[PDB]
Amino acid sequence: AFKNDDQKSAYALGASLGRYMENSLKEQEKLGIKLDKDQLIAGVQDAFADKSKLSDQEIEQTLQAFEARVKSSAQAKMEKDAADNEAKGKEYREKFAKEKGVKTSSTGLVYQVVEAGKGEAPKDSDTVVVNYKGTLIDGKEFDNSYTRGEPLSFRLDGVIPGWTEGLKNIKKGGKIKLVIPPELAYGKAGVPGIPPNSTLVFDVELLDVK
Amino acid sequence: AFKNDDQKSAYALGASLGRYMENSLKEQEKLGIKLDKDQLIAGVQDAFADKSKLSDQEIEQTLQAFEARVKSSAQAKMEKDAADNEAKGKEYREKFAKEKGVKTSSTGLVYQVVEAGKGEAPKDSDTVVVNYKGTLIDGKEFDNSYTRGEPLSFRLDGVIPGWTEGLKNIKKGGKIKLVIPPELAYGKAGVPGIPPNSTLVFDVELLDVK
Repeated sequence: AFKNDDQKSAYALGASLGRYMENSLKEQEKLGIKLDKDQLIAGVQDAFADKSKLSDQEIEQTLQAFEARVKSSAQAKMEKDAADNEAKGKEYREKFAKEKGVKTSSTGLVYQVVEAGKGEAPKDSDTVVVNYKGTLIDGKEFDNSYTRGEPLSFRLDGVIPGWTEGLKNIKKGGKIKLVIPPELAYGKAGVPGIPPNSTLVFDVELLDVK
Repeated sequence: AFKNDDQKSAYALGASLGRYMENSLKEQEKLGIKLDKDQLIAGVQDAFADKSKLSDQEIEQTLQAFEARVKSSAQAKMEKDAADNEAKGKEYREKFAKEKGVKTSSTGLVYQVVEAGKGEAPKDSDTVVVNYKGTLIDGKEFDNSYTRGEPLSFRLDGVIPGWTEGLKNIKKGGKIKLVIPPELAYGKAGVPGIPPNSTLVFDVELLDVK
């Protein structure tokens, strides 16, 4: 496959560039931007052979415009998503909060104790051990301890406020459903996997409190 | 022949990336590392098509090993340049030192008084004001006060030893050429613009001693 390092390392370096481009295409697709892949590859090949069809100024200006197009799109989408998610989330929480056995805390956390459990009331400095599933209001799973094959262990004050607050509502052996406003979660910015202003739905099983 | 932005921007993006890659190989080349360009393009193509002959894990392992090769090669080049420059400089100094009017000091500084000047001899805690031009033995100018439109002012013992010692051989109004061994200058490490073990040539005019 590879005779020596000048080959293998080259190939690796190249594959890394190829991977980078694919990743870039993926973020662009989120914005409806679908670049011409053949042209993307040809520019790489041409440049690499010192035969670019575009002058240095043209490249620079073209990229400048492109990067502005991308950022402009990205911002409008963030703006729209944020507004839409805040609204849909409020509606969702409002409806759920009315259901049998569901409660709303003074902070806006909405929760449903499924099993109370038994033992000490969890406190901020405790280590809790849990199984859990996290999904968005449309059902999209973004996190899931089961898939890693072990429960998550963490300091109660080391997670999002909705968790820090919610788990205090049960004890060891308990189970609770938490419907958390973005204000007690990842807010407007969100994080990878979690869009701006997302209400999060967690199904949690509290296995240990130590 | 670009018909639209999705074609043109993709090409520019690829070209920018290919140029980045080409420039990287150029730097590697300066260290004796000449990767196989055909394999580099095959890696780009294969990865872009999700058919890389190296898994992500293998790519990373290969690249980490490559980074260490690169740094090892960088250090090798330094050592070689350090040795070569020490030899060339010693040769330059020895020849110059035999010429009429040139002296060698106890420390190995080589110097040529052009004009004695008149007044007090510069002492360690004094401030000196000088015009000078600094060249490597091959003639490459690395510093030239005249171009700054003003002389340089400094405490005599706050600079490289070659200057500290050298300027004591003339007086205000004098001029001296200093041929300074690396040991009395920036030594094996050098500094930006001055390679390892560079003998330095300074044409100096001593304007004031205060």
